[PDB]
Amino acid sequence: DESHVTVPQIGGMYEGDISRKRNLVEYGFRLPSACDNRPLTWEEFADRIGQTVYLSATPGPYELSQTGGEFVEQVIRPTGLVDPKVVVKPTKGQIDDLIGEIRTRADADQRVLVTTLTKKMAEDLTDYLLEMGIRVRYLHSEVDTLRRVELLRQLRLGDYDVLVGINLLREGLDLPEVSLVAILDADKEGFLRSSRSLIQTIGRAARNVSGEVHMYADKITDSMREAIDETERRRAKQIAYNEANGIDPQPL
DNA sequence: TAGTCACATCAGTGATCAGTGGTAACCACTGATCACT
Repeated sequence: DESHVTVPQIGGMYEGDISRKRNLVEYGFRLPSACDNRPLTWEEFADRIGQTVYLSATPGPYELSQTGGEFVEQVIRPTGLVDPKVVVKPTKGQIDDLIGEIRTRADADQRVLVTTLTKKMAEDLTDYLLEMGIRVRYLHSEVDTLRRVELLRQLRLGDYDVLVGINLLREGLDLPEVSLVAILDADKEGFLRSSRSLIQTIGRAARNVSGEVHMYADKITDSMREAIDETERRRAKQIAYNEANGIDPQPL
């Protein structure tokens, strides 16, 4: 499940653990048996697995290469969930528009998630945007469990309206009342900011009854536009399916 | 540098009971002085 971030997680975790295991065994901390005591490498994983089934919100490049591109699509939600609308704007000239949109939308008392690249201008935005009169919360690189479980509690208590985070946002931060999400200058190359994070934020906005993404780029890359195109076509398919399945949801 | 990434094991740390450390008659005596005839 969530293979798009599970298989890359397996690879990266194996790489990091084998690096630290070399740093241990070579520098006298553990035996090479501890190096053998490791998460499964992908070669031996393939050598050991049988009928392998993958499942994720997005088609992983490794899975697509392994399967040749032929997959099965079931991302359509009979429950009535659609992908978010997309607005693309330049990086500059956006703060006034954001303030106007949050003033117009705050009557619903929802939450808006924003992202940046590194810490300095991110925190500059945070203290400025708490200065001009909006309650804001931020995420850092060393977020512990309590400091955002309390964030979840106080957002279900409706104590603020906006969250900002760079990397501490893809792990279990589900919220039933997040409508608009802003992506700021993520077009630049990064080992931790390629297309999967943008599609993950798109899906996070999608899980709402009415999502929205505001995407700011100095330059346009093929990955983001292909992701937007596939998201839009999937949303069109979901809307077409839901137009026939007009029955209201009946949870059971 | 990303959320977890395997696996218990030492240190001297309060409060308090628990269970090692600290516990005048009798009138029996005999003598002195003495009340008595």
